[PDB]
Amino acid sequence: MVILENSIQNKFSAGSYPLLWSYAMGVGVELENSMGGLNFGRSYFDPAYFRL
Amino acid sequence: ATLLRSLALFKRNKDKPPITSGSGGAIRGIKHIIIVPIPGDSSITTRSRLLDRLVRLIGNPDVSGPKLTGALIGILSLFVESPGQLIQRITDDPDVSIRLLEVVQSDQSQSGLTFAMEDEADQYFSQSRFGWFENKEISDIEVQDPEGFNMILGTILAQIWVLLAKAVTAPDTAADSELRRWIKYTQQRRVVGEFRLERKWLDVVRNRIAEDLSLRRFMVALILDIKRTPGNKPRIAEMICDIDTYIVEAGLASFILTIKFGIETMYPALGLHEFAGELSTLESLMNLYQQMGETAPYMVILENSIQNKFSAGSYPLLWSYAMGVGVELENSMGGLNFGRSYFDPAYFRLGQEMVRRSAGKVS
Amino acid sequence: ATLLRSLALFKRNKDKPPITSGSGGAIRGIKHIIIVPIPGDSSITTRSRLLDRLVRLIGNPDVSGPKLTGALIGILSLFVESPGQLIQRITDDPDVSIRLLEVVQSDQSQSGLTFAMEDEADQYFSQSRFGWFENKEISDIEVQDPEGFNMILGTILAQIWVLLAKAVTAPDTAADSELRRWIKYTQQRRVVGEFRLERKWLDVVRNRIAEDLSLRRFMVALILDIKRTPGNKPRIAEMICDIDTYIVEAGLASFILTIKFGIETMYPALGLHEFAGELSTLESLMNLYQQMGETAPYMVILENSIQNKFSAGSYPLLWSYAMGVGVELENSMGGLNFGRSYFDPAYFRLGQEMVRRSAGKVS
RNA sequence: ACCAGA
RNA sequence: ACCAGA
RNA sequence: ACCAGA
RNA sequence: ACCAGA
RNA sequence: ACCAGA
Repeated sequence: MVILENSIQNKFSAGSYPLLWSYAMGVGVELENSMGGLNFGRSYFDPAYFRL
Repeated sequence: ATLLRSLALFKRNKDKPPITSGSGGAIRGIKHIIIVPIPGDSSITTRSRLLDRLVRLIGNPDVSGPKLTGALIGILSLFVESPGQLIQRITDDPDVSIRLLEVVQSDQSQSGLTFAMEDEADQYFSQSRFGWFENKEISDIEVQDPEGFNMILGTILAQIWVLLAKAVTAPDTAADSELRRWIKYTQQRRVVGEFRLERKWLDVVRNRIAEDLSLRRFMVALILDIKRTPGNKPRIAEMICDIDTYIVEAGLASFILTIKFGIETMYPALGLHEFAGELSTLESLMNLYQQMGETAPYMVILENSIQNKFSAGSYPLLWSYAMGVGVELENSMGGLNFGRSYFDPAYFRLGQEMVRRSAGKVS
Repeated sequence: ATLLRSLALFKRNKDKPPITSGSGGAIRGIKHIIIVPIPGDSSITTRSRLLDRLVRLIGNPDVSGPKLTGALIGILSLFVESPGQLIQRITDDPDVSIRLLEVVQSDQSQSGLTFAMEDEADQYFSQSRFGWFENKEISDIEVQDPEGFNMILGTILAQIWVLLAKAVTAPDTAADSELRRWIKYTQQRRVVGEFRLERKWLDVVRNRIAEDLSLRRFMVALILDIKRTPGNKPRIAEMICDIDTYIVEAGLASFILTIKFGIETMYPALGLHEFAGELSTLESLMNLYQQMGETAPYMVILENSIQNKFSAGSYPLLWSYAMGVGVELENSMGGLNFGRSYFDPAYFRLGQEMVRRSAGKVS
């Protein structure tokens, strides 16, 4: 949907769930080495749940 | 227990949309001829010349109400084959009669365009107060390739459709928000980054979309026609339905955020009896929202009479609780202005208190 | 006996860490772009050249606040594969935004390094006031083998991490103590003994670690990341966690030595009633110390607000008793400066008296 | 805030 | 209301 | 929008 | 009516 | 009969 770049990939964006996404980046970068290279820079990050 | 279902039916009739088709036809207003210059002929070249002579028409302090709305309806539908059967397909506005005129290119006219009336077109299309691009080294944006015009028109439309998102809700403080969408369509390679129309061109259009109502009814009702297109949409039309995620529910966030923070979190401060009557007049507004159909996220863009019913004044206590839950959870809710004459901050402080008490307090 | 548990709960709430996550996001300060020159590419050769051009960058009176902190964060993370995903892994400082730039080697540039901006790097990296090694026969420390650079970088880091131990507590009188750790890592064959950076290079860094706070938050929070590494740590990282035993609790020794000498010896002069209230506000500081987690031995290195609570001014009598027990037992406690405006030497002399009375006096 | 700590 | 509190 | 994936 | 939303 | 209600 984002290769075809349709309008419905705005709906799967992490901005609609900005807290539970940051929690999953906190679980994510602590578990795998591979998640350390993922850039997650957004204007809704809220790092208090990333640290949680 | 006969009072309970007699109470719930009482709120499913006074909070019900009125049945229609009772007017025989004596409500229709006095009409108003508007002038929408549609692209002339099959060829790509004249519709790029039409876009060029009609963007700088808008950046002009001498254009009127109808001439500007017809200029915008003229460029918001250049992205289709035969725009004439799109305007009369979309416009069901009762206060505006489309009299749309074909524009063909010429080498006799001054502007380069005649009407299919050779010099009469020059009074239709024609320095520090003319709105134009920010890189004002640009003189003309007339091109001859189809994919060139497809990217220039997609650039001009993508910064007129983002105006609609908060032309009527936050008109003045929309300059910082709409730039963040211009940055979005630049790194997606949707638009070209060079052809950014300036602050003064967009403030003509944003003031126009705010001040008349038949332009918004055209902008809403073609978005609703973009959504119904089943297959792969054309790429400017996909972009309009992509901008649409910022235009939907824009002005209902005293109701959407009341659902998102007051209802869906389910703190123990919803079993208060003072909310128990206001969870039912918010339950009936969720029944009413989905039976209004696909025109329901645009009720304050279209500015109909039913957006007074979704106002937070009908649930002034449970709304304030949800602003208290809201501004304590997100950084983004700190910028929301909620200044109303029914605020009651004792439940706003009760809304913040349920979040702070339930910090590490898994249910 | 209802006053007793009402008293103990009174001291387990005013001496309690405040609950958090109440700020929506409107506390975050104005940011500050810092420049951390990360090593460029997989190859060992450019990160030895980066270390060479960035050690002598620090020994320079013309470097600023941010340029020096970004130089130190640039060299304190050269010991890992891909230092770029370490800086953005560690830094949760709200006052500093890392803008880290890759540095690749070149033969075109003057210094030998460009940015992945060929000559713009030469104004980034560039005699009696340039800080450098004590054996200043050295010109360059660029090497080409991996185990050579692993021992040179381990030598440079082992005398920057020992600066952190008392950069903020005893900054001036740290010159004799930090040499005793340099002697420790020389006979362990951890470092090379030749490459001792001089007094004037380290006094740039020790003054820097003292005067800004976001450098210490990077130095602390990577130490806390070294500890979490489960298996055999890499050998420079093992050395940093080896230096760490001198950095922990550094500035809490009016509290650690109060526990060690006042509490744990258990002389009969703890059943004084004047201490009975101050053994409970020291019991609650031991409950508070272990529920702050792994950031608790660094509370005065990080200089947070909770190290005012572990101060000896809240227990000014039982602390002085423990300085009296302390300086009478060890030779090493004779060098400790305890000069405070709450000393009360009548309990310091009572602290020494319990040691002298209990000389051969097995309990 | 200040000691000693292979 | 009043002290001391890296 | 960004990681890793015989 | 006002926030954030690849 | 009296309020508030983009």
